[PDB]
Amino acid sequence: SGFRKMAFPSGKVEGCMVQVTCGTTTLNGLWLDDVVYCPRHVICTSEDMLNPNYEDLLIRKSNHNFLVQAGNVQLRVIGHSMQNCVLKLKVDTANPKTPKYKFVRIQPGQTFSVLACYNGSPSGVYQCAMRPNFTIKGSFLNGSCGSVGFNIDYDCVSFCYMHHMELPTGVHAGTDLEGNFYGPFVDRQTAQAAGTDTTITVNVLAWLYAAVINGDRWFLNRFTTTLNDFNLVAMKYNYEPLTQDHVDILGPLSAQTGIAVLDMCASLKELLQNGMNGRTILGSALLEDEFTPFDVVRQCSGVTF
Amino acid sequence: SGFRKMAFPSGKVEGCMVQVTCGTTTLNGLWLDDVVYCPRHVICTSEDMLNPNYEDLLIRKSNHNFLVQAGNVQLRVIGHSMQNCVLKLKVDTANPKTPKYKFVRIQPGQTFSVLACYNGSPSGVYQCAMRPNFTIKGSFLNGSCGSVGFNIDYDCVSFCYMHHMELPTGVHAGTDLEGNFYGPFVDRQTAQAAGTDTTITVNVLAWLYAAVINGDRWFLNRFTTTLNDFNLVAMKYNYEPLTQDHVDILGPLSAQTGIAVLDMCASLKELLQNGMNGRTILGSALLEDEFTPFDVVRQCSGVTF
Repeated sequence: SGFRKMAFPSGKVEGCMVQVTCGTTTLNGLWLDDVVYCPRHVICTSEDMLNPNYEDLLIRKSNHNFLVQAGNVQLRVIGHSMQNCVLKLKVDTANPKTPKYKFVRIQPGQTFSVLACYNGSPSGVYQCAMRPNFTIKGSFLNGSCGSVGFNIDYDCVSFCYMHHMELPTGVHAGTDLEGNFYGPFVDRQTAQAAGTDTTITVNVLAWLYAAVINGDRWFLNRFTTTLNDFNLVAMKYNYEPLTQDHVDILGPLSAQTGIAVLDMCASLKELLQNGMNGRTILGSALLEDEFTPFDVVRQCSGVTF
Repeated sequence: SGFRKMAFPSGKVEGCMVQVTCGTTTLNGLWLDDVVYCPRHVICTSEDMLNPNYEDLLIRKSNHNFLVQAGNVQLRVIGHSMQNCVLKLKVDTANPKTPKYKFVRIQPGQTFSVLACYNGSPSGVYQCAMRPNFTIKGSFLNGSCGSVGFNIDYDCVSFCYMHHMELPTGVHAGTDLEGNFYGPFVDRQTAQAAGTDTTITVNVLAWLYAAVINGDRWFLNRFTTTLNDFNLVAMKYNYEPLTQDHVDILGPLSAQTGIAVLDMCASLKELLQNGMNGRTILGSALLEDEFTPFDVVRQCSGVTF
């Protein structure tokens, strides 16, 4: 037993990370088949980033302006195109390590693993949630752009995030692998507002189930609540409202623990209104919202890949 | 920027994970060159675990009683031997994916990445610290034995941990790769006392440095204290004593932030005596002690592998 914030094994993605250099800018790209995906602002100088006209900038580049490095072998760029905010550099070698993969656009509250890379070599791996305001709270230094987030389903890598930028507030923003930003953000170095962030209620509930399964029961009360009363308390504390879809997602955990979803909700209501009063839950003194109901079941069932 | 509990990329270790079956027991093993390393209690039934005679149990086993599977490939066992609490299975083929590697015995307070595996297949990766009492707080379901812990230096994998058991308190215990347990534990299902756990003071200080680097500064006071005065308070709060060695290890963080170690100590003292008063540091309501100073420096410079 035990419950940890855990990332997917990163080996399948490690084999896809290359280094993409355009002029003075070097970041990471994702090499799948004969195409390398990277943030389009690799074509930008630091001055360009203040107000880039990407189409004008890209026209100034030819294929030989892109230095793509996989390990020590240089790949030969034979085509380049822009899809929303990602560049697609067609190369002449298909990545022999290309895993089975999908591009997916995830929802607020869903989680994924980030393989943080620098100069095309993997540096570390950690699990993130897409915040309800479509930022992520990651760890990204200069050169980390192009690092990807992903989930794994046995042997298929679902890529869902490519890192593009750090907002002036230090939170992180990026795109799906079709280059569409998550949230209202643009790849321009300008002040950008992330909306109010909220707590992912369904994730907190799943983690409370994770806690019960691992023996932390103190927060359990025999009270109950209606979905409506809970959401009225939830919204006072900047918790996302809980829906029936969310109740349905939590079904399996309710069934394993014998704790109806709305009973858990009453225990969460109490925690928000009365605080945790110095005790902890799964070693945390705050309510955790970075575990989806699927993550809890997976970790508590031992799913492998 | 940002600061995350970050694990090493696991790809190099993934290629070494195999499934070892003996009789009715299946766990994981580590395939390096032509040797598979696994917990010796692979030869035990559940009832053997209550009081195993490992020498007598192993005498009844032959090479063909050990089924070793690497993916879909069946390895032929051509020799078996027990070293402390690990079985070494000689196989007829060298693992072509063997990284450069070392076997290392880490110190209490050092961190490592765990690649949790089931049936020889990697499940997740997370960062752990060797507690001062030589337990780890992991996530290990039935079948995870033989999962390994490791650090990576560029291209060299330092294997430091192999998982063997969960103590009745829920914490986890294991061995180095020569089969020597960390701590006073044995591979038998009995009540086993772990020492009093304590907080890894040098790691707390490192994490405070990480917080200052990330702009979390509210906890800085302008006080200083002495090493003995700090250690007086540390002992009262079940913190490990701070040594000059630890002060030395914190030097580079002290130099980058302009905050003398004994000044950070005074801040920590005040956090201990006054609590956090419900405030947070780096998104945590507790003092985090699972980042070494090397972890902190590494994450704030972007070392790669």
